Formats: sequence, C-alpha cells, structure tokens
Amino acid sequence: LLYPKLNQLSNSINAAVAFLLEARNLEGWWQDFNFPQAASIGDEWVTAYVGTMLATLPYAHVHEALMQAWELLKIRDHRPTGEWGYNYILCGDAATTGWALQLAAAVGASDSERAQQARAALATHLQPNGGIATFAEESIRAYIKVPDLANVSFQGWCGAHTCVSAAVAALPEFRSRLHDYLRVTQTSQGNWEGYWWSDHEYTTALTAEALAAGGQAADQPSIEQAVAWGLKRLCPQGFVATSKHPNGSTFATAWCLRLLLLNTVDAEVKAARAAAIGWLLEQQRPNGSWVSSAYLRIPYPFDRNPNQFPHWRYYKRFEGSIIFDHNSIFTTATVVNSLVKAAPML
Ligand SMILES: CC1(C)CCC[C@@]2(C)[C@@H]3CC[C@@]4(C)c5c(C(=O)O)cc(O)c(O)c5C[C@@H]4[C@@]3(C)CC[C@H]12
Repeated sequence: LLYPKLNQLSNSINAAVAFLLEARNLEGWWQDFNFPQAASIGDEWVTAYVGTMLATLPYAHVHEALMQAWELLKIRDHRPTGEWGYNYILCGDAATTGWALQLAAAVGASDSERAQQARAALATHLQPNGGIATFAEESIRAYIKVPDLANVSFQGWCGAHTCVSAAVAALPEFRSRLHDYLRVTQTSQGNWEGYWWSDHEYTTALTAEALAAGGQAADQPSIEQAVAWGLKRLCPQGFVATSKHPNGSTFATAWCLRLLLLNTVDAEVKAARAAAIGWLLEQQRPNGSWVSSAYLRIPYPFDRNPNQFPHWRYYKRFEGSIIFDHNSIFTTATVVNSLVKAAPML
C-alpha cells in the first residue's frame, strides 16, 4: 500500500464532497441537465441519484444532507401515483423513483408511507417480458404535441429498459421479480446495454450488482463475465475510452471501477482498479469536480434499440441528440462514489 496514494484518495474524495455540498441550490437540491426550450433542469432525479451516490460516506454532515434531500423529495407529493420524475413539471418515471427509493433506504425511510406508495407505483411499470419501463405512455405522450411525433409509436420510450430495470433491481422488493429479465438481456460479451445511457458500464455495473446482492450461485458466472468485460474496457492507463472521449470518459471509468469491485480475489482486477483510481485522481479539477461526461441519449419515441442508432448529434428538437450534465454534479457524484467504494480495496 502506497500511503501517499491512500491519502490522496481521501483528499480527492473530500474535495469532491465539498464541491457537491456547495453545488446545492438555495433550497438544497442538486440540479443537472437542461432542456432549454421548456422542460428546464433536472432536480428530483439528480438529487435522488447524487444522494444515493453519497450514501456510503461515513460523515455525519453528509448523512444530514441526505436526510434533507429525502425531506425535499417527500414535499414533491403532487403526482397521484407517488412517483418522482426529472423535475416538478415532468411526469413520474420509474428510473427516478427507483433512485429515490435507494436514497430512502439510506436514510431509514424504506418503510415510510411515501416509499410504500412509490414502490407500488413501480409495479405498474412492469412489462410482460419481466422488465421495467421508464414511462407510462399516456403520461409522457402529453409532453410531445408537435404533429410529426404526437402520433408515432411510443414503444421505445414505454418499453422495458435494462438501465431502469437494473436500478430498480437494487431494491430488495423487486430484485427477485427482475432476475430473469436481467439474466436474459446479458450480451455474449458479458455486458448489458442501456436505453437512455450512452455508456454500457452504467447498466452493466448496476445489473451485475443486483445479481451479486441476490446471492444466487447460478448468477456468479454472469457476474464474472461482466467483470471480465470491464477488465477489457479499462485500458492499461486506467480509463475507459469512447469515440467521444478517446483519452477516457470519467463517467464510464467510474462505473467500470464499480463493476470491478465485484471480484476481490483476482490480482489483475485489483491492479486494474488501482490504475483507474490513479487516472481518476489525475483528472480531478482544482474545485474538486470531474469534467462532465454523463451522456444521456434522447432516442426517438419509437426507437426500441437506441444501441442500433448510428448518428447522435451532441445537442432543433432533441430526438436523435445527446445531452450531458452541464453542472458536472452527476459525473462528480458518480466518480466520488466509485472512489469511496474502491478505497478500502486499494
Ligand atoms: C431523457 C429524458 C427521459 C430525461 C427527462 C426529460 C425527458 C422526458 C424530456 C422532456 C423534455 C422534452 C419533452 C423535450 C423538450 C422540452 O420540453 O424542453 C424540447 C424538445 O425539443 C424535445 O425534443 C423534447 C423531448 C424531451 C423529453 C421527452 C425527452 C426524454 C427526456
């Protein structure tokens, strides 16, 4: 163990936590992403995700910030299903609701009336193939009023989504029901592919974590296949390269680092994690943040497989475009979660 590197990991994590706590708005929300024409900036979703990312820190002031985040979410009680969504003006969705329920668990509110209502609402999104859809068709169709899209298929936006299913499978109440869908959607390469996210490391890490949490020995080979895929994705320099970031994506690398935590015995895996930690430490900005790289696709509503859509515009309407986390809060929270989880295994 190189104690200077252990200490820099502490200093890096602390700088990022300070960035994130200072980056809250006057009411205490984390905000990120922007649809400038009308939907504006994410809050409920971002807050649920960031709070969940910070939930493994031991700091009492961070637990207080998560308690506050949960109180903010409970005041967002305007939707009749009890779901949360991108922000106040959007309809509920399963992915935001799943992250909010993970935050609830971290602050001891899993058994609350609101958490029970929101879990029930998730059941409505279960599909005949055993996965979870992000949106109810009639709820999201209301936001698309342009003649050219108002009457197209919504079976892309309203079909089962692996990235959403993987996040909901973090909830013990759903893990068993989603198991078979998670198993059948694994590729021959050992990864999963998401719907909304560009970076397959997100879906792959969350899916492998849900299979690990279930503890079934039948799922361990699948988890090891995913870890092997992660090892291939991480280059020797310690990053995951993408077409957009051929010198490394901080968001993809962080999720890859999380995935590699699912094998604690293999020497090559431990060395790869150490390499990823080194690279992430080098990439941190002076203010504690990492550069935005959480790329969110807006497929056309009819698109059942955005992983087969060959021409995204980095953001005119937004269908066929990619947006990102302009505040770097989403990316930074992802990175600091991966570093906090990996540090004890350095
Ligand atoms: C990616 C996700 C789910 C994130 C949570 C928000 C959500 C629902 C979007 C809300 C804003 C929308 C209706 C919009 C707007 C807008 O209202 O500002 C302007 C557009 O030109 C445009 O194509 C669109 C399409 C957008 C989504 C429907 C696409 C999907 C997206």
